[PDB]
Amino acid sequence: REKWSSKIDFVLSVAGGFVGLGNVWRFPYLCYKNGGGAFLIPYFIFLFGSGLPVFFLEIIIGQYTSEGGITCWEKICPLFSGIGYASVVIVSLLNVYYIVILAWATYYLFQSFQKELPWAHCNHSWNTPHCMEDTMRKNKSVWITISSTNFTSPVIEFWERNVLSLSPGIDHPGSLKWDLALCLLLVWLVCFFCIWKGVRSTGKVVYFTATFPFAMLLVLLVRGLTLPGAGAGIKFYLYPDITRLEDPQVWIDAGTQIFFSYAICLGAMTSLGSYNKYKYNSYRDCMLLGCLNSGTSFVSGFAIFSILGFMAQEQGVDIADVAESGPGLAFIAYPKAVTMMPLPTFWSILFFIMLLLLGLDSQFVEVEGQITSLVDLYPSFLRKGYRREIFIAFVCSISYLLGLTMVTEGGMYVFQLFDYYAASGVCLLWVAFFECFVIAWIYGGDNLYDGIEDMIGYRPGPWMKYSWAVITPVLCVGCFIFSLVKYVPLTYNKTYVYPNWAIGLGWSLALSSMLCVPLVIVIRLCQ
Ligand SMILES: CC(C)CCC[C@@H](C)[C@H]1CC[C@H]2[C@@H]3CC=C4C[C@@H](OC(=O)CCC(=O)O)CC[C@]4(C)[C@H]3CC[C@]12C
Ligand SMILES: CC(C)CCC[C@@H](C)[C@H]1CC[C@H]2[C@@H]3CC=C4C[C@@H](OC(=O)CCC(=O)O)CC[C@]4(C)[C@H]3CC[C@]12C
Ligand SMILES: CC(C)CCC[C@@H](C)[C@H]1CC[C@H]2[C@@H]3CC=C4C[C@@H](OC(=O)CCC(=O)O)CC[C@]4(C)[C@H]3CC[C@]12C
Ligand SMILES: *[C@@H]1O[C@H](CO)[C@@H](O)[C@H](O)[C@H]1NC(C)=O
Ligand SMILES: *[C@@H]1O[C@H](CO)[C@@H](O)[C@H](O)[C@H]1NC(C)=O
Ligand SMILES: *[C@@H]1O[C@H](CO)[C@@H](O)[C@H](O)[C@H]1NC(C)=O
Ligand SMILES: N=C(N)NCCS(=O)(=O)O
Ligand SMILES: [Cl-]
Ligand code: NA
Ligand code: NA
Repeated sequence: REKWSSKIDFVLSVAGGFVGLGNVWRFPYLCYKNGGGAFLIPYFIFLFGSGLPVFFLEIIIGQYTSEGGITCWEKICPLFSGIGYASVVIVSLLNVYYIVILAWATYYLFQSFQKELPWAHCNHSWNTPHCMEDTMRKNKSVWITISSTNFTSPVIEFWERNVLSLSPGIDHPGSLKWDLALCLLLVWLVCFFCIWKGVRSTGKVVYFTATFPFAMLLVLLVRGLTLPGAGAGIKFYLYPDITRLEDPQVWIDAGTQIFFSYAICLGAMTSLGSYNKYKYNSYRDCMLLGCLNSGTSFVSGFAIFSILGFMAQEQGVDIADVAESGPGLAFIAYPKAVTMMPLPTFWSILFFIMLLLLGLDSQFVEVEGQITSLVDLYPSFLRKGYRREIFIAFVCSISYLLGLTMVTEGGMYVFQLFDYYAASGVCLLWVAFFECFVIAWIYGGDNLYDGIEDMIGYRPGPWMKYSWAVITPVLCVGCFIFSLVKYVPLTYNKTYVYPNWAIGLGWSLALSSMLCVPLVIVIRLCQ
């Protein structure tokens, strides 16, 4: 019922909504898991094919219908309202597992206040006799003679035991960790208190909050590019291997990284664009913001892969045999980088503060989008007041209780299963394909273009029309069929095999989001 007070608020909110952990943490290890470069080819293809057109489509639908995640599809096609519900389920699961990264970040922040960084060396109560210094790991006298593969690094050991304490498998949950639960509770309390008061933006602090992360990223890039072995990392990151293009995995994990980074199919963008003025030019902004996001991801990829190549040269092993083919890549690369900056504790605190800022503002945007998408369903009941406040309290408490399962001794396997099935992969393809299909073949590209021209002042080019019509559905169907034809089970890191019931649980997680689309159709057609 309210609009933006000024047009800078919309730009700042959208800039803080889709820039964060998906550009600095998830993109690097997805690039690292595959060859690199062979991941970039489908990335840019998917970018210019679907990433920008669907984002602009969501913004235009929000601006043209003046509604949220679910109700927007009611003014387009009532039969396909299940896309909103699927988006809400996806964003709920994402909210559940996405704050554990912030919990690890605040655990590192609290551990950073010591005079000496704990992960710099290994002289501790949780170190194997196999540990050796990263500087001393590559030595022709003591390491290359024997036990080359048995050795491990202090950073990896810290991440595996002190923070994670890995159990032998998912079948052995172990005991609960109380400090991580406390950190999770603290982050959830901060998130709840920032919505109690409805604090949004500032007067003379936004130009600090939105510019400090970029300055920190610039310092990180300058540090990384000046380290030995950065050229090998850049070559690994850029030059593609044509053989890997025949594996469905790279094609399916390159087209979903973009859908994750641009916050597509979550219901957040169709609500962010709702408060805009009717006669406002959003094309230029959608283009500039997409350019900013993709450039940030590409530059951060340079920054992380430089130090990755440096570490691989330092340990004297293969590029693919360092760090982790999983969610722990950032928490191994970045701390190793800040270990060598002057005054390491200060830069460590600054880096974890900016990481928390990037994660939190996104968390705020996604929680706000979920709450809006919910309250447009029931305005009278979820009227502003105490009811809406206890609603947020209940949602936060339930999400904390569910996320407790990832802080046990076997929570890492649950976390990897969630990352791979919950709010990524095939469900994103499902919802994106249905969105593009319903908007291009049921509603009409020309019919939309008339609305844009009425709202923007001129007729746009036919690029997005032909994108929505053919380019995105073809890719979405091809990737899905190609993955089904050649099936490969998920493996955590590289040497681990999941039990069959765990894979069944993951497929149930994905199908919980998928089946919203056909069940709503059969329910509506029943009566
Ligand atoms: C799957 C979980 C872990 C995450 C997502 C939960 C919510 C997005 C879902 C769960 C149950 C759903 C509710 C199940 C039943 C109904 C009744 C339904 O009412 C009717 O069928 C009557 C007509 C109408 O009220 O529109 C309205 C939607 C609603 C509130 C649903 C709204 C969306 C809810 C809360
Ligand atoms: C992924 C899970 C573990 C965390 C997030 C779950 C929530 C997004 C879901 C779980 C159950 C849902 C609730 C289930 C039932 C209802 C009743 C219904 O509200 C009413 O219509 C109230 C009765 C009326 O006055 O009509 C729809 C909203 C609500 C509160 C739902 C809101 C969304 C909730 C809290
Ligand atoms: C871990 C998983 C397997 C738990 C179970 C998940 C499903 C059983 C839930 C999750 C979301 C639910 C859906 C959320 C929203 C709706 C819309 C609701 O339709 C309406 O509110 C309007 C219908 C009409 O107006 O005709 C019908 C129930 C349905 C499909 C729900 C059916 C049950 C679903 C698929
Ligand atoms: C660190 O290593 C020394 C050996 O020089 C050992 O005596 C000491 O107990 C270690 N510190 C621990 C295990 O906390
Ligand atoms: C390699 O090991 C030998 C003996 O253990 C030691 O003298 C030498 O200093 C080590 N190399 C480096 C670079 O420290
Ligand atoms: C080291 O790893 C190898 C296999 O990679 C294993 O056979 C061996 O037992 C391990 N330990 C030692 C001391 O070699
Ligand atoms: N939208 C999702 N799924 N995650 C946030 C995107 S980012 O801010 O981490 O780039
Ligand atoms: Cl990205
Ligand atoms: Na952000
Ligand atoms: Na992003």
